[PDB]
Amino acid sequence: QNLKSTDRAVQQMLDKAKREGIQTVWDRYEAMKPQCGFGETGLCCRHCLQGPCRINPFGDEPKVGICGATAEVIVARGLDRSIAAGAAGHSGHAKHLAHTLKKAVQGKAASYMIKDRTKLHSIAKRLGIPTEGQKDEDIALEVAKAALADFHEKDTPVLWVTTVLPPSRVKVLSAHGLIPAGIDHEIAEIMHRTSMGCDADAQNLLLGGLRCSLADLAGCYMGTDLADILFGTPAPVVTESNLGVLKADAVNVAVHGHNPVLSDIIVSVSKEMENEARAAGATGINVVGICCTGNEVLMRHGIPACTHSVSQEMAMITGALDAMILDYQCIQPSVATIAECTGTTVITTMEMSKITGATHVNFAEEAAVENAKQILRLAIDTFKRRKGKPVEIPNIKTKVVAGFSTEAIINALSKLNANDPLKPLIDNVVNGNIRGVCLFAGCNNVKVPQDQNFTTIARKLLKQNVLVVATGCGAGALMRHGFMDPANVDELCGDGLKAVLTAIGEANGLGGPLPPVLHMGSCVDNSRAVALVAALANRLGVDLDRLPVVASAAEAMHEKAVATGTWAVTIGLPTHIGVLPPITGSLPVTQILTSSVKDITGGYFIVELDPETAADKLLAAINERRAGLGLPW
Amino acid sequence: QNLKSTDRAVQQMLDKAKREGIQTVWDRYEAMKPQCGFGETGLCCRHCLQGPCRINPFGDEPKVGICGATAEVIVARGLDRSIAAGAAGHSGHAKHLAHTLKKAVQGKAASYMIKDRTKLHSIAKRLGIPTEGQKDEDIALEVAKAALADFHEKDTPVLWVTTVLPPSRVKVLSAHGLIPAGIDHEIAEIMHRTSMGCDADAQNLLLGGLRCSLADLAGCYMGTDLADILFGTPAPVVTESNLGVLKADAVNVAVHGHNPVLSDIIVSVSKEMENEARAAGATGINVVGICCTGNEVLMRHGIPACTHSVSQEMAMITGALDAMILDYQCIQPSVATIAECTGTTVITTMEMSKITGATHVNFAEEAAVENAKQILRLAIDTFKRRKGKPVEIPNIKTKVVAGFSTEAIINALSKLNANDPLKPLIDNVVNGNIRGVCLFAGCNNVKVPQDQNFTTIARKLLKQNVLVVATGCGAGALMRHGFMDPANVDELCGDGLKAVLTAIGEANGLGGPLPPVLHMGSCVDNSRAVALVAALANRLGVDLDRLPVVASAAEAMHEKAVATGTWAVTIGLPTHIGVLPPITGSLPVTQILTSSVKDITGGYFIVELDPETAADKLLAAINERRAGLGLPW
Ligand code: SF4
Ligand code: SF4
Ligand code: FES
Ligand code: FES
Ligand SMILES: [Fe+2]
Ligand SMILES: [Fe+2]
Repeated sequence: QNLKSTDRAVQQMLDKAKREGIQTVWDRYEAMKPQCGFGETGLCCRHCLQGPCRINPFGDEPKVGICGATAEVIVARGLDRSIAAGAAGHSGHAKHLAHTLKKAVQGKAASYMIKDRTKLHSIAKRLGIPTEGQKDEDIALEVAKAALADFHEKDTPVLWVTTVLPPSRVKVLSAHGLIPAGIDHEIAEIMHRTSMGCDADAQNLLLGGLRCSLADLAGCYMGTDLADILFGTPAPVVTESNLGVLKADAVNVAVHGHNPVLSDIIVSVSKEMENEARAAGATGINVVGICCTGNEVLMRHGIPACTHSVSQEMAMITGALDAMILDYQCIQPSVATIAECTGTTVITTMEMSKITGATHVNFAEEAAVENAKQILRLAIDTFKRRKGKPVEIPNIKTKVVAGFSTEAIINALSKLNANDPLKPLIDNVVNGNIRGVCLFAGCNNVKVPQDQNFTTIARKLLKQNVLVVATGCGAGALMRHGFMDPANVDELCGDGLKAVLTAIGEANGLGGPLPPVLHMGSCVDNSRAVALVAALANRLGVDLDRLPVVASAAEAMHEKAVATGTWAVTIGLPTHIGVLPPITGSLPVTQILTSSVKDITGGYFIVELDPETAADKLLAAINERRAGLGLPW
Repeated sequence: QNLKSTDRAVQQMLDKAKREGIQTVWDRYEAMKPQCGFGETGLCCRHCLQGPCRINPFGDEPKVGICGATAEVIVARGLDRSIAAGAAGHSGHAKHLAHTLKKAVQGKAASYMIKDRTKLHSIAKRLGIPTEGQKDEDIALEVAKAALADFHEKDTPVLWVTTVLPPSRVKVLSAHGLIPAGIDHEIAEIMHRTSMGCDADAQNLLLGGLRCSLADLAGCYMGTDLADILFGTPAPVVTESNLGVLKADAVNVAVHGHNPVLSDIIVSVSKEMENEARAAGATGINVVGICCTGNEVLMRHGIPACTHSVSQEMAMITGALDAMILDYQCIQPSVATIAECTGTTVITTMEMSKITGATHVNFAEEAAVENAKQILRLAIDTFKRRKGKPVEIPNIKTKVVAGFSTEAIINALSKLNANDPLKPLIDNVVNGNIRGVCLFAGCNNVKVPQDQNFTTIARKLLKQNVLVVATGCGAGALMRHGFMDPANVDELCGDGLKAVLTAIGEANGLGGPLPPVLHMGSCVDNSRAVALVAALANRLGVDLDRLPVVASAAEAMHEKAVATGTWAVTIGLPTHIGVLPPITGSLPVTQILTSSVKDITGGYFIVELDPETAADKLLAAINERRAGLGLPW
């Protein structure tokens, strides 16, 4: 099973699924092999009904599409559509939160309120919205209308791009025509230009993709901004992760998906229903996280993380998961059929994301508490049914310190230098105690033994004194293998990095270091890492493509991950991807994305499936950036 | 060659291309066979990097996607994305025209003006915009801002849906949640819901597709509305079609693509440059049309149509095509490589639609006349080079009567009944002289011998007294085979239909009938057919799904055609498609689209590749509608 996942609790559930004859994601993978090489390489097109068109990577015909589309065009068009799909997901989440905030401050949704008024005012100031003498509710209404305006064309560009990146970066992007005009505008323009008989020049197509990737960035940054207003900005928290956070004696309820608009309410209401759950013979309601909605309540409330991404079915295989409460994105639709075998009540809550065989509870912000109780009573009913059934919860969990929003990181640093908080970080970059910064991001992927790339690469970088930050299911991978436990600093970290982590931790009254890896939140919270990196750029007076900062989507899967890797390149970062995107069928596209884009944005992709080699390549990238700054390396 | 195209001028150019070794669309098709059956059936998914996933139509594994997506989900998600792509194209065209109108009335683009102020005021009234005491420029500014607002969410739904369909139809659609909230909003929501781990219920997915198809309808109707304001509403015109409209002695310039914003200006400026073209030894500039931008200048100015869709390369093979002026959509990118062999200057003009190897002239509405001269001087230079080269223009053309906008049709009818113009049409439906109405729409497709389905089905329907209207490359197919020539009424038409066509024609002072088929314009001008059909619904007090009206996308290709077929179903029409869409891999999806959707919208798809069988099925559909109205059939 270790060839499937390096997570020992997942291995145990894989053995249980095997002997119970429950098909898993890995079984469905094996049944798909060998996979189609045309699609793997990107040399397939179904953009009109003359297709499917495919092109032989090598050999004889077919060499070209029926309409005359070249391999270069076909590959670029497919990639563009994946970027637009990802942008649509992140920005649909953000749009949902914009409407929730508008409703909250119009008196239409009383379960929701402004919890972070400091963040509200700072966002308003960044956007140019006056706050002087204005009521919070009116400021928030203006912030929500600005969020919504950024979806369409108007007399300004997308402000959740142009107000979050340094002016020098905006200038470079504007010169190349890369600043988005409107989030949904760009998504639709991608779909138009990539339809049959439209754009057919690889460079032109790919510049459109870079622009649409900044619409994805805008959606991420908007989603984080609005979620912090509504639910509070994360601060350091301590909790646990992996399947052993489930409890046989409790009603186990997993929140799974992306949008905390629901999950945050579930957390509160589950507290109120403790007695209504004890009367059923439970000890309480034990809310646990899966995927990014789990990260959201982990960062804000310390809710323990059950599992992530590719291994989500394994939470059900324990037999102890009484409900799985779903919104949208990254939910394997298999959970609906597995639920029959495992006794789990699967519940969907969003109109545009249903699964045949699941129970649907329409959620409306106006009824949030009402809906939460309806959902949690179905969970309690399910716990009652498994009275006296054995369960198999692996007794495996890690300790997790998290909650490192950019504000939290700056506050932590400010204990060392109160009026120039970024300076102690920069000081230790210059003196070599911190070699550079690596963000791990994105998914797991069934093609890669689960977590293997994240942990192999992180170990090499930590030993070389790289400051490692993580989000999404990259944060999930590292947390489940001990990388968010300060007890593991001595083992994992180079002496320079250990010295900094200990200095900061002890100055925040800890008697111990910060954890080896800093958890910066959900996938939309990749925007927090952008906030930190742009704040360092502004303090140093240099653009992001001169900083010793890199990113790794080490086991990417979702179209969202492709969009996010692309905006990391577009804002100036060397960006590793550890699974093959469908680009190898065109050398000219590959050369643009891994080489000549450097001349446009300063970032570039590093496509590398071997994780030891990837770690070497990321270190070289960091160290080239150090050299360009005149720093030893 | 008759197995490739039924167009004899295309057959002649196919022989020339063969002996010159110029590869064509049909050669590239043959080189693609056998095509992938997974993609043909819709049983392939590449929506994340765990894929490609495919499902065997029959047999053993694979049976399901890696994430657990069923055949039903995979097929519905692929279809939804095609609908969103089509909507993006039609509505991107409309958006372009909204910005052009705004610029024109702000004094930013003096080559453009309000040419149809009656249409402007009628549109304003339909939208609820006051006109009483307001300047035209201010009315138009309000109309353009309303067009742009319909792309995003706001306090009203998409008005280019809710103000163009009868209230009873809107009510049915609203009850099912099918009215779009915003055009780009719906496109983006499609892309989100169809991404990995989101919507996974075939009915839910397909209802989203129906809603997005009405966003495509809104884009079409907006594009027609704005283009009529700017360039004039079509009235009856007489011209010619097919390759023989090219002239060896002239500078032949083809306008190709979709948006008339450019082409309309080319037509005017080419008139001004006649002398500058005679000085080069031409007789003049001979502007000809390809695809829908050709239809646009055909409908408004009588510009002759050179060719359409699948046969576009053949215009270049004559050797006499000095320039091909491109905007976007439905342009085979092969034209750029063929141009080297044929001496043709291929010019692109829109930033989001370039072709490697073409010459790019950035077009800006503010410089329109300037750009037009630059482009037309490159054309003249190319004519000079082919001095003394032989050309092979097939001496094959048809006569074409066209320009039947809905206003033109109503005015024609009003000669028989001035104050109740729709009544003579309804009278002849009731008495059987007109059996019903069929709209032919959409493309040609290399899978189908060119034009064969359109002409086979049209002949059967005309002999049965069906009133046939056509747009796009369906209009192109029929015009090139004589169906727009009144001289062919006796041969083609049933006695009842001939009697009506003659009665109307003679009352419009013609001494002859209307043509056998009424050309209603470009693809966006399918909206004109909706205007006519909704006007008949309102006069009769019944919804569209009780009228004896059907549609046929007899040789569909483009994602736009899929979107348009879907909104034809959604507004209540039996809708034939004559090529296989990628749905046969899921029986449940097929049954929804061809059967149970009747219970939702009253329309339905008729998937039928044999054209004689298709004509029978369309007649049965018409005659079932007649019976439901109590009419003989
Ligand atoms: S757009 Fe061109 S390459 Fe793609 S399926 Fe259609 S003919 Fe083939
Ligand atoms: S979304 Fe599911 S079916 Fe599609 S490629 Fe990814 S794993 Fe396969
Ligand atoms: S030929 Fe396999 S992805 Fe299309
Ligand atoms: S397996 Fe051929 S279209 Fe994907
Ligand atoms: Fe996520
Ligand atoms: Fe068209």
